Amino acid sequence: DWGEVAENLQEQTYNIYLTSNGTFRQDNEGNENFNYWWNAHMLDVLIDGYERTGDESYLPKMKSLLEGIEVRNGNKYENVFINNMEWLGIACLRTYKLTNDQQYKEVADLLWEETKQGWSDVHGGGIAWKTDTPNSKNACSNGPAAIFALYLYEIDQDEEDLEWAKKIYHWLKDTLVDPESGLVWDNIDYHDGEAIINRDWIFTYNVGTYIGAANLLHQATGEGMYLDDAIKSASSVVAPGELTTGGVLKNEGQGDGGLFKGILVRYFTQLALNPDLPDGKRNEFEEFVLFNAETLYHNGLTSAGLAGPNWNDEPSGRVDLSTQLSGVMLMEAKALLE
Ligand SMILES: OC[C@H]1O[C@H](OC[C@H]2O[C@H](OC[C@H]3O[C@H](O)[C@@H](O)[C@@H](O)[C@@H]3O)[C@@H](O)[C@@H](O)[C@@H]2O)[C@@H](O)[C@@H](O)[C@@H]1O
Ligand SMILES: [Ca+2]
Ligand SMILES: [Ca+2]
Ligand SMILES: [Ca+2]
Repeated sequence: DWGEVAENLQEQTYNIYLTSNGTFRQDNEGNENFNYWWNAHMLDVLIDGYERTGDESYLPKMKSLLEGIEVRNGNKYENVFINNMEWLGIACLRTYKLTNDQQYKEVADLLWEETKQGWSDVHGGGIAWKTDTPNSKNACSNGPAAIFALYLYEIDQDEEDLEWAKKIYHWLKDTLVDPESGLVWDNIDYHDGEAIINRDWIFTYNVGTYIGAANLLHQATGEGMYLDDAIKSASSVVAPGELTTGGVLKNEGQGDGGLFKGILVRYFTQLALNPDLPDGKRNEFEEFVLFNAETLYHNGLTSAGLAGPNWNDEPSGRVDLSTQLSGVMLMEAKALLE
């Protein structure tokens, strides 16, 4: 029972990482630092549990987390990293779609206004990484911005938001997507006076949000090109290459990188749920999530239920919250697909 596994991990995560004010600590050792974007993804994990169970017990924990983020972020929701605001805004819109709780919509509305301010024509378009890095346009600040815009379009049907989604996605595809594989390069910035793309950094979460944005744009327009884009990127995830070792999504370390795998699995799974996906691709994608979930469960989880950065080995020491969230996201995705 994969839902039973996910619920066990939800409980272990909440029990080990909950700190004051309804937020979640950086690790299970000596660090109580508040990580804004990690806590945003804990909200996503709590939403995963709510959708699977229908258990209203998740709702007060979600609300306490939303309000605790405001306090620990300095009595505000704005953050210097634009991608951080995008992650929280996405989770807030997800919550509003399921609960109609206007408090989440108001936060999302604020964060969308800030996200749109990061856009510029530097490097041809794209949302900046930070409010003060006008020249650094990163996949992690554009993939999520498109997803953000698409959720808002589903909710408010403002034509300007669909235009934003299309413009963000098409800049991302034209700039940071490898035309041969569909995988996503990390960023473009000025180095020694000229624009350079970091092609060495190919992370699971960047192709993850590209897949997620393409899937949502296909749903919002019906244009097959978006589905073709998503299938190509997801097929490269499955086939041997940069992001897998022995068919398992690879170790990307702890800290921020601990969260990368879970984000890819979330949006990969959403593509596997698209009704227009061909049967053979759906089977291949479902089998890939199962293989990863089985690997983590049997090889990578501690007996208490903590996941490490390598899904194929148990962590012997500190477990960052980000790393743990990727494990819970994997199990929730597996339970969703059964
Ligand atoms: O070794 C450096 C980092 O490499 C890997 O992270 C890749 C990303 O690094 C940057 O983003 C990191 C964090 O920056 C802010 O705090 C905020 O935006 C956070 O949300 C963000 O995660 C940036 O260059 C991104 O474009 C890269 O993709 C991981 O291994 C990290 O853990 C590691 O510290
Ligand atoms: Ca429970
Ligand atoms: Ca209920
Ligand atoms: Ca305030």
